[PDB]
Amino acid sequence: ACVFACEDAAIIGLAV
Amino acid sequence: ACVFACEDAAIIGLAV
Amino acid sequence: ACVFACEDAAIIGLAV
Amino acid sequence: ACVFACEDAAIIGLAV
Amino acid sequence: ACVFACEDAAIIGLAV
Amino acid sequence: ACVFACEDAAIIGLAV
Repeated sequence: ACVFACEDAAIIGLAV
Repeated sequence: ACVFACEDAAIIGLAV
Repeated sequence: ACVFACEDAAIIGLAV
Repeated sequence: ACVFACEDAAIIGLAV
Repeated sequence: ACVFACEDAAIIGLAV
Repeated sequence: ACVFACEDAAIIGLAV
């Protein structure tokens, strides 16, 4: 998968 | 939203 | 093109 | 840049 | 969200 | 994998 820097405010790494 | 790294040149971050 | 961070395990930058 | 098809509901092409 | 044309062989639309 | 639409120019499909 890929990792993107997304929000949650709070920016983290998210694996998709 | 997420931050992507794309060239428009120059490579930059772009929210989505 | 955009740079993705994806799994190939090794995680590499992908020129898309 | 890449063209994404995302929801804004309306679905539009996004120039990223 | 966004819709991408991904595999499943069998190519369909996938909402992310 | 997924097909993305990006310009490299010319806009083309690219597997990932």
